[PDB]
Amino acid sequence: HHMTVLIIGMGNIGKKLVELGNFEKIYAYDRISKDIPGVVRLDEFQVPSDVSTVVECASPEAVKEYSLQILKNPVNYIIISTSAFADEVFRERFFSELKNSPARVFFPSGAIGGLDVLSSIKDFVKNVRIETIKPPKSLGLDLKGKTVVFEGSVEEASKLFPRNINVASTIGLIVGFEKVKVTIVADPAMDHNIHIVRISSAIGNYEFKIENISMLTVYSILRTLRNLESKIIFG
Amino acid sequence: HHMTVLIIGMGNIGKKLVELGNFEKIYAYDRISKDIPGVVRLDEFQVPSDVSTVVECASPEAVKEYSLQILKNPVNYIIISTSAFADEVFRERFFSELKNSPARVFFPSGAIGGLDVLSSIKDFVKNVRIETIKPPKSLGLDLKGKTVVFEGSVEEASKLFPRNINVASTIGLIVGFEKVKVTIVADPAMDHNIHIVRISSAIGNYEFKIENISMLTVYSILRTLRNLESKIIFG
Ligand SMILES: NC(=O)c1ccc[n+]([C@@H]2O[C@H](COP(=O)([O-])OP(=O)(O)OC[C@H]3O[C@@H](n4cnc5c(N)ncnc54)[C@H](O)[C@@H]3O)[C@@H](O)[C@H]2O)c1
Ligand SMILES: NC(=O)c1ccc[n+]([C@@H]2O[C@H](COP(=O)([O-])OP(=O)(O)OC[C@H]3O[C@@H](n4cnc5c(N)ncnc54)[C@H](O)[C@@H]3O)[C@@H](O)[C@H]2O)c1
Repeated sequence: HHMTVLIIGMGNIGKKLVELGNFEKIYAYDRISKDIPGVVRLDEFQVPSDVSTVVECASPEAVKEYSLQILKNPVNYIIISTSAFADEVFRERFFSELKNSPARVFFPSGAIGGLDVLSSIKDFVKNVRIETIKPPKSLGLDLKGKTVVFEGSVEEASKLFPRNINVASTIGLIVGFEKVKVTIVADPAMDHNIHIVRISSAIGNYEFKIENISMLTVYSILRTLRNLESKIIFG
Repeated sequence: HHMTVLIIGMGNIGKKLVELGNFEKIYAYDRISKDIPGVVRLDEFQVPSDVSTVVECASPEAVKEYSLQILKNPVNYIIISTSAFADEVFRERFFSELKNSPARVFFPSGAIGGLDVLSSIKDFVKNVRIETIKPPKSLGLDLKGKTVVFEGSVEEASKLFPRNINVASTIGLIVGFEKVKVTIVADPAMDHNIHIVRISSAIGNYEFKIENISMLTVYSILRTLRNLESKIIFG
């Protein structure tokens, strides 16, 4: 129940965070007009001086909008709309500011896993291929067989699928965007989405298959928060 | 080059740590008589007052021997010989002391990955099955086909294979040892060792396949160390 936090975005993830997390005080900023529950609803975006951690779970646009200011504060800054970093200009600017920042940035693994291994051997990574397999229905397609609907860079995928591509962008932040190839497949035999991350490196080869039933992302954030003060740290 | 550290065990991992890491001062404790290089060779185990982090890369026995004392110090304590925790008595004692400890314990993923996901959804995990597939040669066997050489609990495997079983013990620490089933297979079609971790949970199902070419463990430790002071944290 310890810290005071600021949560940007009170949507699916944000409400679940307030619901599950234990905070002494919660500031929240979200353009929406929903009636606030257990949060201090800010009208103007700002970073109250008693905030120790800022959590973004709003959108890539939000990351570009408030990051400049947030980084000026001595806070832990957790980001999940990482697709924003597929933008070279913004990416360059963000980390430029960070070097001069009193803040600390956390990129939880979110909807995928294996990022403990990836960040450990990042310099030796030759390439990472990430494949997302989805039910055709989710794409509004009727197919008799699996079909590739996209293959290319993270930047290109983020443009065509403004929704997804966050997981690939985080991987991009870790190993370098030029080493990540994204493939999106519509498969009629699939009931739900699957993410397969294949890593080739000079240290070894790794494959992480993720089949979620985004509940995982919420718990990913809660763990990052829990780890801020925990005496037992895994991964 | 910042911190002063104590490294327990100057074997394969320990020497690589001193070789790759950048430390201002290194204390080292290892029963061996090798001629020390860039380290202050301690004759009596102790935790110098200027040590900020203690790294164990010696043995499970070492974990049981020095943990009591180490936990009395305000240091980051990184452990990799986790098979020691397969011992209920020791496990109970260790974490009992920790609650009253000024220290912080880190369990890097070591030779495997996906522990970011696992620790995030630990409470929802139904079971974890870890399979280690090895070349028969490594077991001194001549086989015409794949053969199971062991199947059971982490505690049982650690007894029969005093060597391995660390990865399974870390997973055990995360989800509870009763939920981990270990299978060791000797396969004549395999050139090297492979680890396949399959997780079934109420949040989703995950599979992490690790095929290392333990270089990964060294880098796993270095990342934990780097993360102690880094402004950019992944996983
Ligand atoms: N890294 C990952 O693996 C991962 C996983 C799931 C979701 N995400 C991302 O996290 C974000 C939140 O996800 P969600 O499912 O909770 O979304 P949602 O649409 O349900 O909720 C987002 C909320 O953010 C608010 N918002 C958007 N832009 C804002 C801005 N510029 N300023 C203030 N408030 C703003 C919206 O009004 C909305 O209420 C999305 O960008 C999504 O793509 C990342
Ligand atoms: N968690 C993982 O995934 C993982 C991966 C690889 C190795 N390990 C473990 O890490 C440890 C070190 O591995 P290694 O390959 O470097 O081993 P190694 O045998 O090459 O070196 C270990 C060193 O520890 C010293 N040592 C042993 N017990 C000691 C004690 N009680 N007090 C002081 N010094 C002691 C030895 O004399 C030796 O020089 C082992 O227990 C190993 O099983 C864990």
